[PDB]
Amino acid sequence: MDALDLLLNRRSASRLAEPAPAGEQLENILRAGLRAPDHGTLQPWRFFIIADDGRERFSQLLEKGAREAGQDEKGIEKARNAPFRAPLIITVVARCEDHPKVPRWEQEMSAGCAVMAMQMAALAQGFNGIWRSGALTESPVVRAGFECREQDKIVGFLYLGTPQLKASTTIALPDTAPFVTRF
Amino acid sequence: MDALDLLLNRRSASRLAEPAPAGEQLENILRAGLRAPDHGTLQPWRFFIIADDGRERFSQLLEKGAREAGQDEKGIEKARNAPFRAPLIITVVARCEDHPKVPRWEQEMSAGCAVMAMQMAALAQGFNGIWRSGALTESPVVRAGFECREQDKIVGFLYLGTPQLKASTTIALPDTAPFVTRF
Ligand SMILES: Cc1cc2nc3c(=O)[nH]c(=O)nc-3n(C[C@H](O)[C@H](O)[C@H](O)COP(=O)(O)O)c2cc1C
Ligand SMILES: Cc1cc2nc3c(=O)[nH]c(=O)nc-3n(C[C@H](O)[C@H](O)[C@H](O)COP(=O)(O)O)c2cc1C
Repeated sequence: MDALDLLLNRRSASRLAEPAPAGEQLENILRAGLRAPDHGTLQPWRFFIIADDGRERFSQLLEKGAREAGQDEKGIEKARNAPFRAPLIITVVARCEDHPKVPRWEQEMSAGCAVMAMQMAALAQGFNGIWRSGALTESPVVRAGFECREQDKIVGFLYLGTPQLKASTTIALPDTAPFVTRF
Repeated sequence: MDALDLLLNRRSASRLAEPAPAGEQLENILRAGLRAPDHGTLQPWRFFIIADDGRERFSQLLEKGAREAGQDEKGIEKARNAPFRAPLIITVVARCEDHPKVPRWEQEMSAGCAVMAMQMAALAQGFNGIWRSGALTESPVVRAGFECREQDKIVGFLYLGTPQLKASTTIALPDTAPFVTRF
């Protein structure tokens, strides 16, 4: 698939089903994430692959975080069900470090860019995904399940799989005037 | 190029010269930025196109930022000279709004993803770019020059142009195992 076409028409997909990207297709997704722009080459990322019984362990972790947060019954139920919306989830942690020339937000930003690169590498291979976050990225229970230190941050849960719908190509390209200024 | 190839091999380039992307090719870069993932469709981005006399204006702005902060003459001179490292610069501001379901960091990451998408769109079309930031993204006078409110943030100065260095050997893709855990 053509690179410019992907960038101009990049779309996510929330309706995701088996098969998940696997083997070398999954490795391609992970390597795209590891090519994110990275001030100082700190490689400030850690990825967690959630699939098979990992999805159940993820469900239990989110439930516990929802209860620990004091969410209501609907919130706990949504957390329990959240992992089963895709066959594969990749949690991306910004693994940050004290550095003179690289503020923490730029390392967090690099990890965020890894999420989007990973979604586009799925899309490039006939899969798709959606970057999700929600309040439980800040849950102490959930942060501990992904080995976060105090200075680390969960920047996304990237749900991945085979979309029900081929990525639309009929929609027209975005327009620019509200957003672009000559300096 | 092929999309998966661009993502797996994505490289920035610091040594850039004329010709800058222009016309349709520049508009394609801007449309790619506007396809960034965006929680809640807040569209939380403003882009500033910096070229020709705008590059000189940008130079004076950065120079003033360094001077007001008390930098020495070498820091002031380096700020003054910074914009002339590329024929075209796109400043990206995260234009953030308070939404209970969309924390400000997610809006900032959408704007950061727009920078990367824009660099990839240059690369896809035979140009390239480098995402730069540095300490003067926080300078009050620089932020005012880009119309930042208190809740807004400069997330990058994207330097753009035609690569000057010869195309080098394709670099090895990274091993995924040190960064990846099965949850
Ligand atoms: C940091 C970040 C967090 C996001 N979190 C969510 C989320 O929790 N739920 C959701 O529906 N979309 C979320 N989004 C937006 C989706 O990833 C996606 O962009 C949205 O569904 C629009 O679809 P599109 O990407 O095809 O334009 C988030 C985006 C970003 C950049
Ligand atoms: C948010 C952000 C800000 C950055 N700022 C700078 C910068 O000011 N100077 C610089 O040399 N690299 C900066 N980088 C890293 C470069 O854009 C680029 O990734 C780096 O030169 C490595 O080259 P590569 O992208 O080909 O791997 C930044 C990266 C990010 C994500």
